[PDB]
Amino acid sequence: EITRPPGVRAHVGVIGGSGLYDPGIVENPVEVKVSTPYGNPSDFIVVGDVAGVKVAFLPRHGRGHRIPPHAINYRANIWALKALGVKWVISVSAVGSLREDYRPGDFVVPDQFIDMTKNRRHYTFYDGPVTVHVSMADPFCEDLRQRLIDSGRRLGYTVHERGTYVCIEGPRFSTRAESRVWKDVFKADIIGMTLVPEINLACEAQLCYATLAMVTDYDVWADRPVTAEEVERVMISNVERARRMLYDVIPKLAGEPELERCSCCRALDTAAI
Amino acid sequence: EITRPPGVRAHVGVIGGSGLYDPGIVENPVEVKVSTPYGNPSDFIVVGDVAGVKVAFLPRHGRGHRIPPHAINYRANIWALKALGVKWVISVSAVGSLREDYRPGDFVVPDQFIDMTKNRRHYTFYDGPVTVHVSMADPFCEDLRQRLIDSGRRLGYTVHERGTYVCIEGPRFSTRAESRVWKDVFKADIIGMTLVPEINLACEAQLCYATLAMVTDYDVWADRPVTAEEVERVMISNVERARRMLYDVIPKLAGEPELERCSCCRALDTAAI
Amino acid sequence: EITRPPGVRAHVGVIGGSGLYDPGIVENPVEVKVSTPYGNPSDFIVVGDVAGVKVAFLPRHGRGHRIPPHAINYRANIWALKALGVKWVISVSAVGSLREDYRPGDFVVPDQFIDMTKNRRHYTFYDGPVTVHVSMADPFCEDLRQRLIDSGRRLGYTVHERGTYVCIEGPRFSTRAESRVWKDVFKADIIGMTLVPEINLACEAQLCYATLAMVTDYDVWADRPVTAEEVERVMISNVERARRMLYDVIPKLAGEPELERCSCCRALDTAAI
Ligand SMILES: CSC[C@H]1O[C@@H](n2cnc3c(N)ncnc32)[C@H](O)[C@@H]1O
Ligand SMILES: CSC[C@H]1O[C@@H](n2cnc3c(N)ncnc32)[C@H](O)[C@@H]1O
Ligand SMILES: CSC[C@H]1O[C@@H](n2cnc3c(N)ncnc32)[C@H](O)[C@@H]1O
Repeated sequence: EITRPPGVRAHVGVIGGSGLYDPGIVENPVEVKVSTPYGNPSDFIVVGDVAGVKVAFLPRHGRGHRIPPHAINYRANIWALKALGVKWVISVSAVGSLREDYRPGDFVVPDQFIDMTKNRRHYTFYDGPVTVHVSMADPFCEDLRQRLIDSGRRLGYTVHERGTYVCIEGPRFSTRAESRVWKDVFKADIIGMTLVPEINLACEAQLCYATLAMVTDYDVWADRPVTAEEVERVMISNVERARRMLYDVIPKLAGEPELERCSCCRALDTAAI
Repeated sequence: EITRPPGVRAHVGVIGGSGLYDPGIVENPVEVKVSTPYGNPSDFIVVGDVAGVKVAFLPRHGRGHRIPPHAINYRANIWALKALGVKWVISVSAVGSLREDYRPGDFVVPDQFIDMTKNRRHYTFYDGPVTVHVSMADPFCEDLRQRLIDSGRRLGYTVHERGTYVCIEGPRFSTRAESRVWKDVFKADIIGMTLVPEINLACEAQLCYATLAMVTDYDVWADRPVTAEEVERVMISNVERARRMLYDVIPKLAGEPELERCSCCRALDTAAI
Repeated sequence: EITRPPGVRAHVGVIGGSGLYDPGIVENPVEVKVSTPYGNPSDFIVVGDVAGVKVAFLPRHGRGHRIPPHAINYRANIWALKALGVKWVISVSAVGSLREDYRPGDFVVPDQFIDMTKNRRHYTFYDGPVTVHVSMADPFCEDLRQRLIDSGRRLGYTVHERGTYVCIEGPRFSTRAESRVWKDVFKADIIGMTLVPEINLACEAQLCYATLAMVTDYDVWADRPVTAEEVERVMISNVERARRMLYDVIPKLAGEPELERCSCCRALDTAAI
């Protein structure tokens, strides 16, 4: 509703995860405060231009990685992006791998998820009196997924074209027994802590949201179990590749998502009672 | 404790789910306010007669479906019914099916459940100093289950005589990856959002509680994934069949549940320390 | 920070579970109040001597079993023990068995866990601005596990040397359908309600924590499902065996945990960003 400075708008949102605290990519950056009914977003939103397209960047953990996954104000974050007018949201995330062939340094563009969080407090914007139950059979925006895959291929990076993300609560990493369940029983491919309820809220807000995930580790399955320092080090080492992909894809997002390839773009039509 | 009007009592409770906001079935209806230590129940409770048996009706979502599953005051709802003196509780619910032969329009009388909720805040009435751990191996009241099955058969409707209900958090529906876990890994039969913690609280209150579920959809497994509008439309289309079953069964509930076929009727005897 | 009386310190902590409300074991007991940023621990901590080693005893449920698993102030409990200077923490717990050969009366020293809680509110001490993600691949302290096993063997008791503990929310026990998932799908060995987030917090506080579990029941798999009264009766019947093990092991804990056999002893080195 109210922004400071007033009148700011953007077309593409980028939510940065681990290792991605500054835009890097935007020209003419302005830091913006956006009012939300839920209090503060993770940080200021930075708005600027990438080759003529207006981009809003939000670090989900805040500058300096001040906010762990369970403490993020997901409602405020998504409300703020919607309020600026964005239609496309690219999430950049660090994930662990549960399979040998999804190697550290590879990108993954997931197509499914399993929610094993428990402590996120709000999993929706809609608490009544209008009851909303969005369909999320195909939870990610296909239009954006396909563009991410294409960019990665063009630039010569390895991009796995599907994957099931298991979202765990944290902040601790999984035990060996848990990780065996995720891998062998649920047949998940990658694991992270931040996707839910971010994706749920993006869908309810009728945004075209997709995740560009970077594999940073093999969970508990290597000679060395994952540590936080390893994840951070691998993301910071590879952030330049993520930046190059963003520069490639963002100018192609000048238009609007195709309705037929955006499962959530009209989510509320059939979902509200 | 206090009711307005004062002195109202009932013997059978009916909790209405999706599509069932008005009693329809009761004669001489009075709307009743029942004090609870937990604040407001979902709506007024309507008390009236069905062939000489006093019935209390509560729409779990409120009139007009104002309250989504995660926001329902389950403690207030069950406390209010207990306070009016009910011994039997029939829950009417919309569920999805995870198997081909449980078809939209069929009734199911489940015998088991798996709780995959996360955000319901209170899963018990007992927070100390008396610690209560009720056994729920067989969570539904067999006496009532059998009467529901019998009524359905007599009226010529399809009633599946068992089923495992997986209760998910919502309000979003399942992803395809989640639904595969519910179906193929957990081997659940039907899926819904409202059973837990309603059933837990009913058991702790020593009520004979059973669910009459109506299949409204096949989850994510049909050419079209479930939508909220579909569920509502199917329930409203079939509400008359649910009403006929209630009219048949309620007069047979004039007495008391048989202790040997009511797992929760003396739950507190062995459960409290 | 502040204790009353002032200046009290201890080297070994014992957290008592079901049936273990009084130390029994300590000489020269003093009841101590320990300030925490999270309010009251479950009860006074009792500090005393066992053969020259200072021991702090805390009943997790409080004296008289006043606090159910979901209502325990886990943060306060672990903070209070850390504040007194303890390096070793022995947890004594009642568990159910999901396998025929883990029989009521047997001890188990688990090596893994699966967290299926949902309502514990805080799963960490670290909510920002320093983000902490501890590795818990091997969640228990091996040094202490091995000493517990050794003591049990020396005293002639049956001690199972490994096991996966599934932690459920409660306070109700599992349905038959849930218990089949824990046993047949997750391949867990034992089940309880109190391990999480106690273990998570112990690890973050860099303590050497292990569980000595006593099997009290076979969950839903016997002619009689578990009841709370059965669990309490079996623990109180066997508490003397648990006491004998504590007297044997505590004097051997005069020193410090071996770093190479204490996965959490330097947890924060790699975990904090
Ligand atoms: C900076 S370390 C913490 C971050 O690592 C991400 N992540 C990376 N690898 C894993 C893993 N194996 N399991 C869970 N989350 C992980 C999570 O989303 C979290 O925000
Ligand atoms: C009116 S649409 C929402 C309701 O649908 C019910 N329900 C119907 N089908 C499903 C399904 N496939 N998954 C989950 N809940 C469902 C839930 O209990 C919820 O209150
Ligand atoms: C005194 S009865 C309740 C206690 O029993 C323990 N427990 C014993 N058997 C089981 C079981 N089968 N399932 C869950 N918890 C159990 C739990 O940790 C809880 O604190």
